[PDB]
Amino acid sequence: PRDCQELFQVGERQSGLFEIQPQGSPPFLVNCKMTSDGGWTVIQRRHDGSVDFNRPWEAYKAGFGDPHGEFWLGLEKVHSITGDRNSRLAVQLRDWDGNAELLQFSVHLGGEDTAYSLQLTAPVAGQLGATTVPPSGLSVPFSTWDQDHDLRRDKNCAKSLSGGWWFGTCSHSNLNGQYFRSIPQQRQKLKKGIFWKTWRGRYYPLQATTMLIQPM
Ligand SMILES: CCCCCCCCCCCCCCCC(=O)O
Repeated sequence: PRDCQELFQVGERQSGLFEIQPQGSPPFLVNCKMTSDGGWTVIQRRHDGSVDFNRPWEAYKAGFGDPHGEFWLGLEKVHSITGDRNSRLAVQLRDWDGNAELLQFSVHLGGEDTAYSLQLTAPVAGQLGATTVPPSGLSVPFSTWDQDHDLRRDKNCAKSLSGGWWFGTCSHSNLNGQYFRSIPQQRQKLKKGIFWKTWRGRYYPLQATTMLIQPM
């Protein structure tokens, strides 16, 4: 099977770890979530701060963490699953009162020659808060502290925050920031946290996150 949806299509019902082999890729073990709307590959999961997410480009490219716990699957693995296909990206957020927020967006994902850019249509960029986007859409590269794409020579978004992310601004979201259980001395620490601005605010540290992908 090339991905979790293929595993779903052959009849696999259980969520857990399964071997897949995308076109052109070696085989590798992924976390599949089997739902009534098909098979989803889990590409990121955070829930307790046990895994360090402040890593460089090569780690975000290859993947890191605990497949039975918190992890980042790895951009090269994710792009091997998506290829050039239109894909559903599910973003799941949990706050410290147990509320969950479930978002889904249609995306394309470029390969490493695009710095693994998230390619959004203008309506999808609008869903994310962008107001003036041309029909050609928006491309946002991935950035880490050692490979940051902020054009301002004065600035480095990943270094000023924490982790690796599609920093379209430095103020929209970062689900790969530093895990916090409480309010740090200043918004100076929470600035480097796990946030999604339009749900709980720029400096609310989220309790748990999951990101999932389903090509087509
Ligand atoms: C598309 C799925 C979401 C996950 C990745 C989102 C990364 C950011 C890309 C969206 C750019 C929107 C810019 C809004 C700017 C802002 O409010 O600061």
